[PDB]
Amino acid sequence: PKSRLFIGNLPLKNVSKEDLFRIFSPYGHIMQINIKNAFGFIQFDNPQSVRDAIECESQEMNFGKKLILEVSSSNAR
RNA sequence: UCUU
Repeated sequence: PKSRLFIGNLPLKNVSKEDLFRIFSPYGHIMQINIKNAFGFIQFDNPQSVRDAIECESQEMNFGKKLILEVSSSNAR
């Protein structure tokens, strides 16, 4: 299957493939990283694992917006 | 929060 993962404007402090790697890598069947120097994208296999990784890593306490991750479950390439 |  196919899925893509969008990062919010948090990593506007310089960023590397390794920032999105630390976020998501031990999830799903994987595909590729498309890091961009303002905020990156990921494109991975298994969208349900990408969505389970959002609620794992982007988990939030009542202290405002500290993490922003969003799935686009486009099963198309 | 949808792509130097």
